[PDB]
Amino acid sequence: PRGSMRIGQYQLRNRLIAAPMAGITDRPFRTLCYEMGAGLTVSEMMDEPGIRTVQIAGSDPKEMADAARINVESGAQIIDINMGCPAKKVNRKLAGSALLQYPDVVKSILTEVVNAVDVPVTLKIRTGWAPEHRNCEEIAQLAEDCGIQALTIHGRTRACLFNGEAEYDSIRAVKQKVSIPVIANGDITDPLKARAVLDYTGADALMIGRAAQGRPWIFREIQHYLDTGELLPPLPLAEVKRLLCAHVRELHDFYGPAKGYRIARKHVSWYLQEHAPNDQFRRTFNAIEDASEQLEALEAYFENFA
Ligand SMILES: Cc1cc2nc3c(=O)[nH]c(=O)nc-3n(C[C@H](O)[C@H](O)[C@H](O)COP(=O)(O)O)c2cc1C
Repeated sequence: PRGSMRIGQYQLRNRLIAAPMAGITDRPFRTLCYEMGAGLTVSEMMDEPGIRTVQIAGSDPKEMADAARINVESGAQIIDINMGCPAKKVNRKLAGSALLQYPDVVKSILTEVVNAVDVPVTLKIRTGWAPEHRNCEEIAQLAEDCGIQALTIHGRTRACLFNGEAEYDSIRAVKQKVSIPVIANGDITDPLKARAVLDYTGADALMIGRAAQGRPWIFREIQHYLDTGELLPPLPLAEVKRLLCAHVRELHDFYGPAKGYRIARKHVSWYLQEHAPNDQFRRTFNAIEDASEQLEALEAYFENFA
């Protein structure tokens, strides 16, 4: 790392960011990601792990600037701007990558949010609105001019949704044009892909989303390879059990055993969706309606491999 990764005055411990994911990234999950190797975790706008990064979404420059102010007063150290989501509505208005079609609304939101807070302001985007409309370099150059201190690019256009494959050509081109740190994002699913994307794009950091849902330990696995060129062995079934059971217990404190078992069901189904999707345990665990039974059924499944 050439002097590590830095967002303003903040130097990150590593070049691995846990992607913001509305509904998924709760305080328990983000904390688990950070404990598992994430250099930074991003949360939703209205006592967190590492540097407190809160992402704001919306379409009105003034409303955006207020959300930035309210969340900094609430403890946010870094404010991020969502200009990436492909079907995001905020206060009934089209936000996210919808904003990428209009560089004038982009210019206005970035200017207003940057001069509202005395905190580093970052931007999360997409290639453009459609494959014919990739304005990636334009939006990156403008973000830098508005005072943005880091830029994340998911390698898909708004139209792409979650289809096909992410591309790193746009990311590579932006990094060569812009002076601010660029974060590569989209389909970074293992350490080898991560190294390949970092090498091709020349990016300052990597952002991983969906691959952390059923494998939160992927952050240390990717960091280890980037650092040493050596792979960490797969986490044995006993260590997985310890981590998943310590997490479901934490999900029974936060929100209580009433709403908790419902969340622990979500977070366990992500692990199950990745390590055993067409399984007998998946259907039976989702049927459970008691918090103590969930922990009992969880250690029952992991003991069959012992
Ligand atoms: C369920 C879900 C929720 C998401 N929510 C947000 C969000 O609130 N803000 C945002 O910028 N991106 C959001 N994303 C985009 C992720 O950051 C996205 O997965 C990442 O940008 C690229 O894909 P990856 O998971 O392969 O890294 C979301 C994605 C998913 C699948």
